[PDB]
Amino acid sequence: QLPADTKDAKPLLKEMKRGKEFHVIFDCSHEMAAGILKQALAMGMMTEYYHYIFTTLDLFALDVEPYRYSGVNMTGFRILNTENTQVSSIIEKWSMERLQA
Amino acid sequence: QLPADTKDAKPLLKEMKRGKEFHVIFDCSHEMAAGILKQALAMGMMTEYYH
Ligand SMILES: *[C@@H]1O[C@H](CO)[C@@H](O)[C@H](O)[C@H]1NC(C)=O
Repeated sequence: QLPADTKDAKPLLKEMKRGKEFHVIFDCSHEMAAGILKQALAMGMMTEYYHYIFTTLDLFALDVEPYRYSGVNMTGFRILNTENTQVSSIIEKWSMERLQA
Repeated sequence: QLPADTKDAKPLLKEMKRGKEFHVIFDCSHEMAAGILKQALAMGMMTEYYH
């Protein structure tokens, strides 16, 4: 269980490092998933060894640019059918309609 | 050698990962030192294995 006081998984992540649990399922929200990923990066928990799965259905929203070259074989799940052209067009319509982000 | 005309050592670090070189002795000004360390962190080449 991630600490409920704040999204600072420093002790829990260090415990995983001590336990050497490589394959690590998650069950989070993409907002908290981003923080967990960033804190994992600061511990070197994001290399060619670890292998995650995010139950979050918003994995594609993650800014994976700082992690794309890391070599982690991350996984996830996407239900938003963004591959379709109509869905994609509605996506840009949403992006332009959202004046404040 | 860190490529000249730029500071993006990305291919060098990737080759190091292919080369499995776990020990490194950099030699550069502190600005280039910070740059190369950040780029190494990008590839995740910065864990307790390396030195
Ligand atoms: C790539 O993913 C496989 C599982 O499909 C995993 O066993 C392997 O360690 C991964 N390679 C990495 C993370 O470099």
